[PDB]
Amino acid sequence: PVEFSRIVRDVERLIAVEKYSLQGVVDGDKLLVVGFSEGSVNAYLYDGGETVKLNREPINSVLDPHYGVGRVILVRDVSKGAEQHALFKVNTSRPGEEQRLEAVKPMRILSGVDTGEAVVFTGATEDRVALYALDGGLRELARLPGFGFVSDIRGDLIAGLGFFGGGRVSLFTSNLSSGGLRVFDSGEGSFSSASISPGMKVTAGLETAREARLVTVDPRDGSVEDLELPSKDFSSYRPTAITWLGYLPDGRLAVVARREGRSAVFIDGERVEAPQGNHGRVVLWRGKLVTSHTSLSTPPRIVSLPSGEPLLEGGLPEDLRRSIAGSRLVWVESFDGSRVPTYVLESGRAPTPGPTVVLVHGGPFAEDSDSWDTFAASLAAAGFHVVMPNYRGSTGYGEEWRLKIIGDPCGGELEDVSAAARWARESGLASELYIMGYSYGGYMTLCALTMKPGLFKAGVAGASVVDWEEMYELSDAAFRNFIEQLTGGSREIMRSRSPINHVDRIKEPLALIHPQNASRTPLKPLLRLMGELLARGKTFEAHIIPDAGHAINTMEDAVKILLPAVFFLATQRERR
Amino acid sequence: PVEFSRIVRDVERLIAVEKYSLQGVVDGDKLLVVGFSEGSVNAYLYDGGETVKLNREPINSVLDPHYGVGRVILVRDVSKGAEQHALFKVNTSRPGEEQRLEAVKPMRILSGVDTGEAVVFTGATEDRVALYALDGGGLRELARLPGFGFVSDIRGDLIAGLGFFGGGRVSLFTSNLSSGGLRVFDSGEGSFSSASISPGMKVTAGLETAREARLVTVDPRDGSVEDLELPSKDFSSYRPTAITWLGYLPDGRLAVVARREGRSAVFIDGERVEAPQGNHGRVVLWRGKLVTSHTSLSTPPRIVSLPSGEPLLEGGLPEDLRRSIAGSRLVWVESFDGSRVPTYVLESGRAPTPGPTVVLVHGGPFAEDSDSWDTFAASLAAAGFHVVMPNYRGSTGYGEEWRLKIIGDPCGGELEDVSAAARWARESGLASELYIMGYSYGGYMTLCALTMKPGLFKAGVAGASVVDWEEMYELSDAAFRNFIEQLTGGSREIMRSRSPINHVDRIKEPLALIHPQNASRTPLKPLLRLMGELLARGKTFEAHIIPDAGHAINTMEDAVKILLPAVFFLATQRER
Ligand SMILES: [Cl-]
Repeated sequence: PVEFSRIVRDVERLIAVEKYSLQGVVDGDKLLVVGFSEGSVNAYLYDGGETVKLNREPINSVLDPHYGVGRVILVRDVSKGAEQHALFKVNTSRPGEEQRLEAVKPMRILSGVDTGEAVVFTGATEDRVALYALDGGLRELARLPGFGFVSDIRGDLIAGLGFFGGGRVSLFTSNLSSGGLRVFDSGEGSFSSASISPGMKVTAGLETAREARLVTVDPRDGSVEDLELPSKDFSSYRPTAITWLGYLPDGRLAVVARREGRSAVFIDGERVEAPQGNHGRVVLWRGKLVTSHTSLSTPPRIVSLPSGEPLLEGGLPEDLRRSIAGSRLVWVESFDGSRVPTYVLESGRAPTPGPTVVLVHGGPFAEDSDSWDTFAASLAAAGFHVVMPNYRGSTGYGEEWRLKIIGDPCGGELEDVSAAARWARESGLASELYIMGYSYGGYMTLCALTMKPGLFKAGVAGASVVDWEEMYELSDAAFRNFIEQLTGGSREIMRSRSPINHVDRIKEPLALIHPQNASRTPLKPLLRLMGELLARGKTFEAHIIPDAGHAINTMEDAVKILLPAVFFLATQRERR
Repeated sequence: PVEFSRIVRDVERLIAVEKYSLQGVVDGDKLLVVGFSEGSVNAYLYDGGETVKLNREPINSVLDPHYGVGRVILVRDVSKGAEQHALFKVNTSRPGEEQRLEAVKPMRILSGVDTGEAVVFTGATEDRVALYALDGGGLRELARLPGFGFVSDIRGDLIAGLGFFGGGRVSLFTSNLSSGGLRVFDSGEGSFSSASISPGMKVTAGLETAREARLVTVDPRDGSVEDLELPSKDFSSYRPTAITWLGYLPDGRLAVVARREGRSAVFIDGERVEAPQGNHGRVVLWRGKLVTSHTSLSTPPRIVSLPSGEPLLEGGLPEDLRRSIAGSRLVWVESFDGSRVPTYVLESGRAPTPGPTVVLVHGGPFAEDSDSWDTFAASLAAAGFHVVMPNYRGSTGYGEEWRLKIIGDPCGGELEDVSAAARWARESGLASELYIMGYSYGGYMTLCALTMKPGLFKAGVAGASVVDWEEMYELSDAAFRNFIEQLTGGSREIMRSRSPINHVDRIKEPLALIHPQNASRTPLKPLLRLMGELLARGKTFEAHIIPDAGHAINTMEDAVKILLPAVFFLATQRER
């Protein structure tokens, strides 16, 4: 008999843990860290093993400080839950006292750095996106041709990143005193990060269709060339993504790069030991390195390097923490000999072999990595091993692997998902196999239960795609484009790869979780799918909920969209 | 912000409390009680202080013992909840040791009584219902019955019982233990409800009518009936409408438990004995004193000593939860036509006065809200809601006239009654906000109220609701179709105009639908169409469609499926 209250209690703890993020170093060597709990945000000083809350009421975020500045600039929603924001200054010697910056009209704050003498940010208004600087008074440094974000300032030079068309992130620069704008593209791909050398070049991370590298950009003559670093651990790591980079007050370049779902920290190209997982920015604090850290078993936290010992971390009970027994990355051989990179979270509450869920990510253009995942942790806590396959279409493994999905939905990617199920059983992890996913994952659950009955014992399909053909006609102009690219632009492909048209072949119980009022995950198709299931003798359950929303941060969100899935699987587990 | 885990925890305690029932006196003057917890049944000797568990693995029930027998006959499902039972003997001197009564083929055991020497019972096989006897000489069919039948008492060779032998009433039957046969008597006034055999070997039965109930003696030889005069007149003055149970105690005095207006009363030889307010079960003489079982809207079933009302056996609820369910009373609500609607109220110790109140409408419609333990009402009170339970016209328990007013007027008079109770809630100063919630005919009432009377309730929960009468006929079985034509007068104008699917436009409040996926008498197709109408007409709702909803809530799983969605939804509306 399922332990309903124990599951709810555990899920709540998992939702409620403080998660931390690192923002910089202010005042007299204090960490500026942001703390989240159920997506309520607050800003804190950390030094000498104590914290002090900077804000009063919750905020949205904080603008990046230069090292040492004696104030923090809070960013907060003007009306309740809206896209509009106000800016509020807090002196780090007077924590809790907020002065609104009346010179900023309410607007959508996109990014910002505070030099201590000027606050430079990007915002979007009814009509436009701009680069502002505030001190003098307010000032428009440049109108931007699209959403854009400030990466760093040094002296007068300002460096940033922008979605200015072409399908790729451009680098831009401005000047603090003379304003103006200058945009740099890379044919190869996208700029992902930027910081300004002491020699007044812009060091940037360039992601490509294969591997990432560091370029140097001379802002005055437009010239680019590759940056060679004294130590070569960085080029030898062969990264596919560059999360963040920045020059430290001593002059050294800190870089955090990624490969295969995890990241690594470099200083002037030299690797520095960090706990396994994913990292955020790196700062120099009291002479040592500090960074944030997350993983499939660790909510986001602030650790020191290279000991990896935490400074600030959320609390979980030890049984519950033991229930998440370890995660490895494994490469699963699929139908065509391609290897599917797949994260596995083993559960401390299941035997080996034991109950396993293939938890299929959404998108499809997204990535299962070694980062904290509420769903995965909740399943582990409920006695399920969790298998997370990066099916073709996923991001994080190069452009080639992402593009194989184009024109073959419910084709190659499904074989990948399937290959992971099979690997689960054959390695002797899995005794029983279940499938569960939201968005494109829901679609995969529906495809698997129709195109491959007998593989999974039951499935959970949330926010699933049901019929591609129908979904176009009841869709907006932008999403419609998306659907035609993904389907090659053919009715035979949209019809044959929609699982509503294959409902007859189902032989396993299905759980449907769906929003009642999302325009891009529409209800009318689901109604029809339920009609087909009823009319054809198939057994299922359904939960239709308003304001499903985007992600899960609060316990309410979990009760609506996560607990039905976990309860259904726990119940099926006793039907063996 | 809703306290989800506190609700789940409270509800689980409420589902899990041992609920007691009294069966008889066995052994050396020990009580035989059966205990229910999470739909698990066990049998116990109580003899002052500690209980002793007679069975091993759970059971389904026990057959009724004569005073003093030194054994107990357990009845248990032989298969996985098929209605296939075997009988098991336990000597009272040696609890936990079972001997299976192998002479009896597995069959549906409907009832039994054990004299110490013979075990006499009825059961239902593939083809028939019979009356069996089992002694040292083997098993014998005494009589095959014309319908479902139940043994009530034995004395010497004379067996009395009760049976659904047609004519839309319950008949009295007798047999002989030695020579079998069958005799069947019935009344043009109504139904027999209970039987016991007098010292002189006449059958005393309780006869329920279109109005008031009375005690009769039947001479099983002439078929001659007459009224039983008792020596105290309390019983006739009490003017009962139902007789739950009656029995002759070892001293020859007649105990009778009788009901009027949602509550019952104990009588010994006509004389009323003081008892805790609510409803009571059988009555016995234990160690020279009176003992009976007791339940109310604020007390789970328990064993109590009379006349003090001190509890002998009773389940522990924690103190906070205990206080949340703060007392019930009965009130008479004036309705649209001057008729008074008898209405139970359970106030919450977690609500102010005035405060959030749910009008919790009973199913049926031929059923009754009495002062008896109700998991739904108790959960709502635990979650901070006052609960109003109105016996709308159509209800049973208040005479045949009040039950028949619903015939040909669904979503008519009865709805005004439900509505009247809402209004009384506010006007008396109980309610600050009003909600409606019901299952079966109660779901229909929620749907009717939200369409025919928007602005009255702030939100509603409609579970297992009737949606469209017209459609429900065409997809219903022969017996249920009859029911629908009676209830609707046999007119298409009435079936169409009183189905709330046809009035979906007038809804202005949030609706929660809970519904089974695979119940043939609460079919899904209509609900799917109702959702279509709500989507297509801008209306906001949630829905939960669950397989195997089943009939009642006994296990925590049942509550998770069908109760928690309601409570959670109502708690959320209470903040918005
Ligand atoms: Cl804190």
